[PDB]
Amino acid sequence: GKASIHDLALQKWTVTNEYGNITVPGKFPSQAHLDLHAAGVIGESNNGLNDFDLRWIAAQNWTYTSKPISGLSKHSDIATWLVFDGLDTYATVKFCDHIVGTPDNQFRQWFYDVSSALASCKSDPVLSINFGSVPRIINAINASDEVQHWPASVVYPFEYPNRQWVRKEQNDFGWDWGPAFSPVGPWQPGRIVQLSKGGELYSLNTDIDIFRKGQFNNFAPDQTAPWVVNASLDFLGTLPKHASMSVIITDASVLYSGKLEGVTQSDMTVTGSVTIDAHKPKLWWPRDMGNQQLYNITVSVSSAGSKTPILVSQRRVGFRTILFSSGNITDAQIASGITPGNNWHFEINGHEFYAKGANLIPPDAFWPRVTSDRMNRLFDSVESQNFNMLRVWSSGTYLPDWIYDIADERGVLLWSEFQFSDTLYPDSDDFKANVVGEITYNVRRLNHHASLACWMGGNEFENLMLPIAQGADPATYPYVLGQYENLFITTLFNVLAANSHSISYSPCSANNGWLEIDLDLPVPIVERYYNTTSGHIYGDTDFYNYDTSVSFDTSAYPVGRFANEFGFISMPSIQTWQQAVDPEELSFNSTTVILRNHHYPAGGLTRNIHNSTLGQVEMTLAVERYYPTPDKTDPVANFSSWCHATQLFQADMYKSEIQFYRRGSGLPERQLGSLYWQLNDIWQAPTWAGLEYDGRWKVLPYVSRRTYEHVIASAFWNYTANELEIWVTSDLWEPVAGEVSLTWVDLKGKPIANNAGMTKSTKFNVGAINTTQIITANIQSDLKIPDTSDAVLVIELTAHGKLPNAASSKTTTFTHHNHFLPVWPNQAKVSDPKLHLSYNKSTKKFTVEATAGVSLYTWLTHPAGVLGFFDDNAFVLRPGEKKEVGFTLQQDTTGGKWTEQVTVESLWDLTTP
Amino acid sequence: GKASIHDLALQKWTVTNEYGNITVPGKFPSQAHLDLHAAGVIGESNNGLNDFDLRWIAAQNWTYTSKPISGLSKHSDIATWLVFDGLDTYATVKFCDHIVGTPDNQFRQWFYDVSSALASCKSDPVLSINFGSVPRIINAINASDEVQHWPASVVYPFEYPNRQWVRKEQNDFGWDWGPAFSPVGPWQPGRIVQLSKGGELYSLNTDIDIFRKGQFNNFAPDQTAPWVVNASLDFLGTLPKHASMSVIITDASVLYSGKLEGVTQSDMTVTGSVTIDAHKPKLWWPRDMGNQQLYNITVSVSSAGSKTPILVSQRRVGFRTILFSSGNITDAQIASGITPGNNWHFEINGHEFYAKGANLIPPDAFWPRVTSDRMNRLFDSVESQNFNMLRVWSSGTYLPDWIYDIADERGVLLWSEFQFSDTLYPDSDDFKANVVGEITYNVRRLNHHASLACWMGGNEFENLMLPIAQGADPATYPYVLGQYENLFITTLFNVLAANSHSISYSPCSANNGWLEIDLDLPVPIVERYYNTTSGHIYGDTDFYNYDTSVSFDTSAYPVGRFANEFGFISMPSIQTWQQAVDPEELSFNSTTVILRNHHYPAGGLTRNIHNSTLGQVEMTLAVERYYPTPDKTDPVANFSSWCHATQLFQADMYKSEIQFYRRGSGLPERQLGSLYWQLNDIWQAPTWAGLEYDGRWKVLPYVSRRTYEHVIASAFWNYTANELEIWVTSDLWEPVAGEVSLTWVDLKGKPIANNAGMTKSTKFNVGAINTTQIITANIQSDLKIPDTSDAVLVIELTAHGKLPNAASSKTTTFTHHNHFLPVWPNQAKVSDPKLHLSYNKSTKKFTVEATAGVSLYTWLTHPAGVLGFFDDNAFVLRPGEKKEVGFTLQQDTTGGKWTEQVTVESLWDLTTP
Ligand SMILES: *[C@@H]1O[C@H](CO)[C@@H](O[C@@H]2O[C@H](CO)[C@@H](O[C@@H]3O[C@H](CO[C@H]4O[C@H](CO[C@H]5O[C@H](CO)[C@@H](O)[C@H](O)[C@@H]5O[C@H]5O[C@H](CO)[C@@H](O)[C@H](O)[C@@H]5O)[C@@H](O)[C@H](O[C@H]5O[C@H](CO)[C@@H](O)[C@H](O)[C@@H]5O[C@H]5O[C@H](CO)[C@@H](O)[C@H](O)[C@@H]5O)[C@@H]4O)[C@@H](O)[C@H](O[C@H]4O[C@H](CO)[C@@H](O)[C@H](O)[C@@H]4O[C@H]4O[C@H](CO)[C@@H](O)[C@H](O)[C@@H]4O[C@H]4O[C@H](CO)[C@@H](O)[C@H](O)[C@@H]4O)[C@@H]3O)[C@H](O)[C@H]2NC(C)=O)[C@H](O)[C@H]1NC(C)=O
Ligand SMILES: *[C@@H]1O[C@H](CO)[C@@H](O[C@@H]2O[C@H](CO)[C@@H](O[C@@H]3O[C@H](CO[C@H]4O[C@H](CO[C@H]5O[C@H](CO)[C@@H](O)[C@H](O)[C@@H]5O[C@H]5O[C@H](CO)[C@@H](O)[C@H](O)[C@@H]5O)[C@@H](O)[C@H](O)[C@@H]4O)[C@@H](O)[C@H](O[C@H]4O[C@H](CO)[C@@H](O)[C@H](O)[C@@H]4O[C@H]4O[C@H](CO)[C@@H](O)[C@H](O)[C@@H]4O)[C@@H]3O)[C@H](O)[C@H]2NC(C)=O)[C@H](O)[C@H]1NC(C)=O
Ligand code: NA
Repeated sequence: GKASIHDLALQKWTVTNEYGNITVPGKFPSQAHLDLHAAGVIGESNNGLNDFDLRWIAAQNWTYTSKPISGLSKHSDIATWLVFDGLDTYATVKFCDHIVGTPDNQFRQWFYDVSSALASCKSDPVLSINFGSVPRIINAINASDEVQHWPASVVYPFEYPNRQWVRKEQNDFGWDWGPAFSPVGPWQPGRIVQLSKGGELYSLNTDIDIFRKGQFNNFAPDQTAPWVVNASLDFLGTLPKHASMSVIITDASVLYSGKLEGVTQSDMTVTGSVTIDAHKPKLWWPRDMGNQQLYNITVSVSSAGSKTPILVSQRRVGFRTILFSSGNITDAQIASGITPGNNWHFEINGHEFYAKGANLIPPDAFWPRVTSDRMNRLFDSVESQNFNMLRVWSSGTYLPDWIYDIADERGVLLWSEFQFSDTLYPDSDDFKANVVGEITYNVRRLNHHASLACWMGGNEFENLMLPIAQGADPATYPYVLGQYENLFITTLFNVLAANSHSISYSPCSANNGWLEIDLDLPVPIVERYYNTTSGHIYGDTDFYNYDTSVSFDTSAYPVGRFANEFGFISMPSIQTWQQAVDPEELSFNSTTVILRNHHYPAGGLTRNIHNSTLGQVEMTLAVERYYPTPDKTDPVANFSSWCHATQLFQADMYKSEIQFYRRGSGLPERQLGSLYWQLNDIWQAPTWAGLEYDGRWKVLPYVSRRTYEHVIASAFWNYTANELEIWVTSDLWEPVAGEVSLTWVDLKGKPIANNAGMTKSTKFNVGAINTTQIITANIQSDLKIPDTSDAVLVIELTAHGKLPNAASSKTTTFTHHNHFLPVWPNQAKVSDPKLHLSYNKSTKKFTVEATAGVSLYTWLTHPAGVLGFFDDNAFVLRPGEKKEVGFTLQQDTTGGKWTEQVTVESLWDLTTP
Repeated sequence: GKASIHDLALQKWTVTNEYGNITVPGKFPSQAHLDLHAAGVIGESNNGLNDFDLRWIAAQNWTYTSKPISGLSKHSDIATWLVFDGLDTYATVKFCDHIVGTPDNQFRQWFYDVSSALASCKSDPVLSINFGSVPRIINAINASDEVQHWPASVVYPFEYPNRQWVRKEQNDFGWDWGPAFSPVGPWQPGRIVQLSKGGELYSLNTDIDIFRKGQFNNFAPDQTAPWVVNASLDFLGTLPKHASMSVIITDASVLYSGKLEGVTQSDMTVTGSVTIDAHKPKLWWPRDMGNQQLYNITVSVSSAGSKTPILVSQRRVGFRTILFSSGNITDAQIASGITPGNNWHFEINGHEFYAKGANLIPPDAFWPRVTSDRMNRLFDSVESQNFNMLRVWSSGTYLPDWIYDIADERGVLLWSEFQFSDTLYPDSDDFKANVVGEITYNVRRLNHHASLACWMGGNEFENLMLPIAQGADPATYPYVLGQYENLFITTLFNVLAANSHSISYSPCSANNGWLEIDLDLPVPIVERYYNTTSGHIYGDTDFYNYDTSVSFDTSAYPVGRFANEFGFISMPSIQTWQQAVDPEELSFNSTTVILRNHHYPAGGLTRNIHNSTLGQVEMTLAVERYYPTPDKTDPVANFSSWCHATQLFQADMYKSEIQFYRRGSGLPERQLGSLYWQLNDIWQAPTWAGLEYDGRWKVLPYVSRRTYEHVIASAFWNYTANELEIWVTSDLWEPVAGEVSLTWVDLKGKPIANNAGMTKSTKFNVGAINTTQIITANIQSDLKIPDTSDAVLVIELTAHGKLPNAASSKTTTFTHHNHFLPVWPNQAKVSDPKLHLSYNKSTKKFTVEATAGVSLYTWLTHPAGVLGFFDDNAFVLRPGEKKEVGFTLQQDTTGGKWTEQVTVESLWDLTTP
C-alpha cells in the first residue's frame, strides 16, 4: 500500500495569457517570464530597458495547464492530493474543471484533496493553475475604503505601489538595486499524491529541534547538559491512534538508535523526543572554527500491530548551540570595561566570535532558474573572502532547503529573516492568519539546518519605518506601534517559540535590544525602543553616509556593537554591462545605464531619470574627489576605466569601515560583527554589490578578503591632525604574537632615507578577539618624508597561532599585506611601473612584475569566457618583487585559452589617454 | 524683391502618434522610427527581432507638427508656397488648420500655395503633416472589388502584401536581404517660399541635357559633331512674356559665356539651348579611363526691361556620351566572328568598355540618416575594388543629387532604374498620372549628372514576372502584357525621350533586346521578347544556382553578353553580428540569427523559421562540400569561424564566375560586363553583400578586387576531365604583352620536382578588351604531381601598357597574383604555417610572414573600433616571402591602438580546436 506520486515536473504544461492570443510550452517549476523567453516571445528579461518594456506581462493573468494526467487510480478506497511546495502568488487551482483552491501566499506549502473532482471526471483530469496579475489585485485591495491605509511616506513605493497587501517577495515590485518583474508561476516543486486506506502516509514537512536540555530562545544554554532531539512530523492522511516513533542518527557509524518518548499526535502531525548524553555527539562549528560535523537522522512512525513504518522522514542535522544575544550588558561585562547598554552579538557553542560577511539578496529576479552550480560558485566566493556569516536579507524570500544545505556543510552561518521589509504591514485577522501559515511552515521547515543562526521579524522597522510613521502621523502612531508588537512579537515570537527552543529572535533587523523576554507577558518581548541613557550603547549599526567629503573620516562612522549594513554603490565591469546593454549604450551616463541605476528609486512607475541621476552623481563625485579621473580616447576604454575607479572608491571605503569595526572588538563597545551591504547582484546595474550578476568579483571582495583575515595590521589616518596609527587586530580565540614590517619607499621603489624616521619592524602581542596599537606617528612632526606625493608605506604582518578547535598541535602562520599612502590616490605621483605578466601552465600561477617602479592597485582582469577569482588582486607591487597569483577556475568556455586573454593594469593606467 | 525662404529644418517639430499617447521631439528631414529611437522610446531599429517587435509603428499614423512659424509677411502682394522635396508617403498637409494637400508619392516634389490659409490665420501658422499607415491604406485599396487584382504568384509578398499599389520604396515592405519597417516622414528637405510681385522667381528643378548634335536615345552618336547644351528650368511663380536666357560654363577658366537660342516658355517652365564647337569642351571619362572633367553651368533668366535676372540655376555637368546598346548584332559584328542576336553593352564617348562592379541597394532602411561620410566610405570601397559601374537597383529609390555628385567626380557610372520591382503593377489613369509626375520629376532632376549611364524601367519583368504571369493566368496574360508595354514603353519611354536626348533606355533590367525603336509607333520600342533563333545570343544574364555541387563548374554558368546579377549569400563578420544581436544569440542557427536571414523570405507576416532555414542550409552545405568545417571549443570562436568559411565559399564562387564572364570578352559572345549581386548590406544579416552594414569588407571584395584588375591570369579547372587551363584577360583598349610565372610547390613550400612538368614562366600577347589561352594541362597525363593534396600552383602576372587616354608616355606596370589548388580547399593537407604579424608605424605597413610552410587564404581582421580596408587580403603566402599590407584608415575610434588588435589567420586555423 505504498504512496503513489506523480511529480508535476514530468507532466506536460502549456502556458496561456489572459487575452487568448499567447500560447507557449510551459515548465514546472517555472514562472511566465521564463517560459515566454524560452519560446522566443521575449528577450532575456534582464536586458536593456525591459524593466519598462515587459510590464505588459505583470499586468495580466497567466495560466499553467497540463495535458490530461494519466495513471491515477479511480478506486474510491484512495485519497488523491495536490501538494504544492510553492505557487507565486494569487492563483486559482482547478482539477477536472473544478475550483479546488485559491492560494494567496508565495511562502506556503498548499495541499488540496481532489478525490471527488477525480471521481466526477469523465476522462483523464486536467490540472490548471490560473495566476493573477499581482499589481491589479493589490491595487483592487487597496482601493477599498474598508481596509487600512498608511501615510504616503510609510508605503512609498520603489516601482509598484501597494506591496504591503501581498505575501510575495517584496523585491519583485522593484528595489533600489533590482528590477520589478512581478513574476508568477509554479515557482517551487509540486506533485500529486495518491494514498490508499491503511497504507503509507505522505510526509509534508518535518521540524527537528536539537537543543541543550533546559534551553530557551535568546538565553545562553548550559554547555554541559544533555542534547534533546525533538522530532515533529506533518503528513497526509490517516495515522492510527497509539502511534510509536523510532530514530536512527548516523554520521552524515551510528550515534544513536532508539525509540522516542512523550509521543503526541493529532490529525496531521506526530511528535516525539529523545535525550542523548552530552558526551556522544561531535559538535558543528562554522568555517575556520572547527569541523562541520553533520548527521543524518531518519525518523520512522509505526502503528500498534504494524510490522513496518507507515511514515519515514530523513533530514541532515548538526549538534550545536547558536545564540543571538541582545539583552542588557551585565554588571560583569561592565566591570570588565565594556560600555553599558545592550548586547548585539552571536555565540557558537558558548563562545563569542567576530562575525564577518555580507548581506545576501536574491541572485535572480526569477527564483526557478537559480541553480546549484550558480549557488555553489557564490558560496566559493563567500568562503574565499573569509566569511563566517551571511545575513539573508528580507524581503526576497525563505531559502529553499537545498541552499541551507550548502551553508550547513561549508559552515556559513545564516542569519535569517521573515519576509517583511521597509514598510508597515496590515494586521487584520485574515492577513495574520495567512502570515501564521507562512511563519509556521517555514520555521518548522528550516529549523533542523545547522547553518540557521537566528530569525529576525523583518527589515528596518524600529530604526527607520516606525519613526517615519511617528513623524508622518503622530496621532495614529500608538495604534500602528501596537500592530507591530502584535504581529512581530505576540504572534510571531510565540509561533517561533512553539516550534523551536534553539533559534533566537528579534522582532526586526536593527533595534536597541530587549528589556524582558517572558512568555507570560501579553507582549512577550519588551523592547527597549528609545528608553535609553546618555553614554550607553545599544544595537547594531547602519552606515550610508553619501557625503563623499567624510567617507574616510573615522569620526563619522557609527560606534556600535555590530555592523549589519554599510555601503556605497559602484558600477559593474564593462564585461558585465556588455551582457545586458547595447554597445552604443556603454557610457557612464547613457540613458539605458542611468535608467538601470535604481539608486535612487523612481517612487512609482515613471521613467525617473532625475532620481537615478542622483546615484550617477554620487559615484562621479567620489571618484573626482579621491581617484584619477579617466580621459581615455577610445570611448569604450573610457567607460571601462570610469567603471573601475568607482570600484576603487567602494573597496577603499569598505576597508576603511571594516578595519574600524574590527578594532572596536578591543574598545569599550566590544564590537563583534561586520556584514557589508551587499554581497551580490540580481542583475547588471550600478549597486552596492561586491559580486556581479554572473559572479565576477569587483575590487571590493579582493579588499574585504584581506580585511577579513584572522590577523590584520590596519592603518588609521587622521588627516586633519595628520596623524597615522597602526593597529593589529585578531579574531582568534587565544592570544597571538608576531611582527609587522614597515617599509617606506618612494614611487620608484627607492627606500626613503632612515625609513622616514619610522622603525623598519615591530613585534606585537594581541589578545583573543582583540586589538593592539603598535605605531603612532605625526606625519610632519615625527616622520621625515621628503615628498608625501612620492611616498608609500608597505605593511606586512606575520603571526603564529591556532584556529579555534584545531586538532593538530602544529601552529598556523598568519600573514596580511597592506599599505598606507600619505596622500589621496589622485595626488600620488605614480609613473609607468612597466608591468610584466606571464602564465605558467604547470604551476597554474600568473607571475606579475613591476619592472620600472611601484605599482598601486595592481589589477588583473579575467576575460568574459571564464568564471572564478584570483587569490589576490588590487595590491601594491614594488619592482623586482615577483608576485605569483593563482586563479580558482569555476567554469571555462574558452578551452583553456582564457589565460592568454588575462590583462594587468594599475592606478597609472587610469591617467593615460 | 528677393525670394524669402524658411528652411523647414530650422523650424521646431513635434511628433505624435495616432492614439494621443506618444509625443516626442521631431526632426525635419526624418522618419518616425528615427525620432522615436532618438527619444528613447525604442532601441536601434536594426537590433534583435525588431522587424517583428516594431510593427506597431508601421501600423499607425504619425503626425509631424511645427510650432507657430514666425517671420512670414502677411502682405497680399505676396505668394506663399510650401515646397517639399520628399514626403514618405501618403500624407495630409495642413497650414493654419486647412488641408492644403494630400501627397501620395515618395518620389515627387510637392508644392502648395498657402497664401489664403495664411491670410485667414488669426495667429502665426502651424504646419502639420499627418502621415498614414501605409499597409492599412494599401490593404484598403486592395480590398475593393473595383481595382485590379493579380494571381497570388505575381503579387506574392516578402513581408507586407499589396506594395504594388503604392509609390513608395518597395523594399520598405521587406526584401530577401532586409527588414520591413515601412517608415514615414518628411524624408527629404523642404521649405517655405515667399515670392513678391515683380520679383525673384524660385527654382524647383532644372533639366540640363548635354548631347551631340543629332543624337537620339539608344543610338550611337556622332563623335565629331558639335555639343548642344539644352537647359529647361521649372519655377514658381510668374515669368513675364518674352524672357531671355544666358549661360556661363566654367571649369568646375570660362568654356563659354553666351545667350541661349530658341527660347520657349509656359506657366512654370522656361527652356533654351546653345551649340558649342566639338573642339572646345574636355571630355568626362569613368575612373581609369581618363579624367573626370566637370564644369559648372550657371543659367540666368531675364525679362525684357529688367536689369538683373529673376531666375538663376546652377548645376555641375560633364561633356560625354554614354550609350546603352541593346539592338541587333550587326552584319559587321557577325563577320568579325561575334555570335548573332542582340547586344547588351555600354559605350563611353564612342568606345566599348568592359563594365566591372556590383548592384547598389539602399545602405539603410531609413534614408534620412544616410550620411555623406557613410557614402564617401562606400565609394572608396567601390573604387578600391576596381569598379567602373554600379547598378542602382530598383526598388529602393531615386538617389538624391548629392550621391550622384559623388559618382560624377569619382567616375563611377550609375546604371539607374525606375522604382518598379519583382511584381506587376496597376495601369489605371490615376496611377499612371502619379507615375508620370514621378518619372518626369526624377528624369529631369538627374539628367545633368555625368555619372548617369542609362534608365531602365524596372527590375525583373520580361525575364521573371511576365512569364510567371503567363503561367499563372494564360487567359489574362495578353492584357497584362499590354499594360506593361503601355506603362513601361509607351508612357515611360516617351517621357524620358521628351526630357533627354543623351540617356538610353530599356523597359526592364533584363531582356532580349529590341527589334525597333521609333517614336512614330504606338509602342515605340518593339521588344524581341521570345522571337529568338537557336544558336543566337541575346541579353544580359543572371545566375543564382544554389545547387552547391555545380558552383565551380563553368559548364553551368550562363553564356551571355553581360552579367548584371549573380551571387550566393554568406554570414557577416561576428563583429558585425555583435552590433545587432545579443551575446547569447551568437551561433550559426540561433533563433534570432535564423529569423534575420530573409533568404528565403516569409511570404507574408509570419515568423517563418522554415523558409529562413533554407538559406541557413545553403550556406552549411556549401562549406561542408568545399571548406574545412570548424569545430572550435569556444562557441564564440566557433560561430566566428563558421561565418568566415561561408565567406570563403562566396568569394571563390564569385571569382569563378567573374573570370569566366571576363574571358568571354574574347569569345563569340563578346561579353562586356560583370555586376555581382550585391555590393552592400542594409542591416546585419546573412546576405549576398560584399560590404557589411557598417562598411566592413567580407572576403568577397578582396577577391573581386584582384579579379577586376585590368590584366589578370585566371585558372580554369575542368575537374571531371581533370584539365587545367590558364588564360590571360585584359580590359585595356590596346594590346599588351607580359609574362606569367608559374611556380609549383608543396604545402611546406618546397618546390615540386621539375615544376610538376610545367614551364616556370611564359610570355603572352593579349588583344584590346580580349583574352588569350597560355597554358593547357591534364593534371594526371601532362603533369607530375606526387600528391595533389600536397600541392599548390602560385601564379604571378606582370604586364606593361597604358590606361585609356593616359597623358604621360611612361607605361604603367600591371601585376596580378593568383593561385591554383588541384584539390578542394577541404582536401588540402595544410600544416601550421606559423604566421608572424607586425606593424611599422613609420611605413604604416603590416608585415605578414609564413615561417613554417605555405599559408592559404591568409586573412587579416581589423578590430571593431576602426573603419577601412587592407590593400590585400585572402592571399597565398610562401615561407620566407615577406608581404607588406597597408590599410586605408577611414575612421578610428581607438586613438591609434587598433593596429595592436589586428590579427592574422589562414585556412589552417579553421581546422584547430
Ligand atoms: C517538540 O516540538 C513541538 C513542536 O514541533 C512542541 O509542541 C508544541 O508545543 C508548543 C508549546 O506548548 C505549542 O504551542 C502552543 O500552540 C498553541 C496553538 O495550538 C494549536 O495550534 C497548533 C498549530 O497547529 C498547526 O500546525 C500544526 C503543526 O504542523 C498542525 O499539526 C496543525 O494541523 C495546524 O496546522 C494548520 O495551521 C498552520 C498554521 O497554524 C498551517 O501552517 C498548516 O498548514 C495548517 O493549516 C497545534 O500544534 C496545536 O497542537 C496541540 O494541541 C492540540 C490540543 O489543543 C493537540 O491535539 C495536538 O496534538 C497538540 O498537542 C501538543 O501541544 C499541546 C500544547 O498546545 C500540548 O498541551 C500537548 O500536550 C501536545 O504537546 C493546537 O491545535 C498556542 O495557542 C499556544 O499559545 C499559548 O501558550 C503560549 C505558551 O505555550 C503562550 O505564550 C501564548 O500567549 C498562549 O497562551 C495564552 O493563551 C492561552 C489560551 O489560548 C492561555 O491558556 C494562556 O494562559 C495564555 O493566555 C494568557 O495570557 C494572555 C496574554 O499573554 C491573556 O490575555 C490571557 O487572558 C491569559 O492570561 C502555544 O503557542 C505547539 O502547539 C506544539 N506543537 C505541536 C505540533 O505539538 C513540543 O512541545 C516539543 N517537545 C519538547 C520535548 O520540547
Ligand atoms: C486572474 O487570476 C485571479 C487569481 O487567480 C483570479 O481571481 C480569482 O478567481 C477565482 C475564481 O473566480 C476566485 O475564487 C472563487 O472565489 C469565490 C468568492 O468570490 C468572492 O471573493 C473574491 C474575493 O477576492 C479577494 O481578492 C479581491 C481582489 O481580487 C479583493 O478585492 C477581495 O477583498 C478578496 O481579498 C481578500 O481575500 C483574499 C483571499 O481570497 C486575500 O488574499 C486578500 O488579502 C483579502 O483579504 C472576489 O474576487 C469575488 O468577486 C467575490 O467577492 C468563491 O465562491 C469560489 O468558490 C469556489 O471554489 C472554492 C474552492 O476555492 C469552493 O470551496 C467553493 O465551493 C466554490 O467551488 C464551487 O464553485 C466553483 C466555481 O465558482 C466550481 O468550479 C467548483 O467545482 C465548485 O462547484 C472561488 O473560491 C478567487 O477568489 C479570485 N482570487 C482573487 C481575486 O484574488 C481571476 O479570475 C483571474 N482572471 C482571469 C481573467 O482569468
Ligand atoms: Na491619523
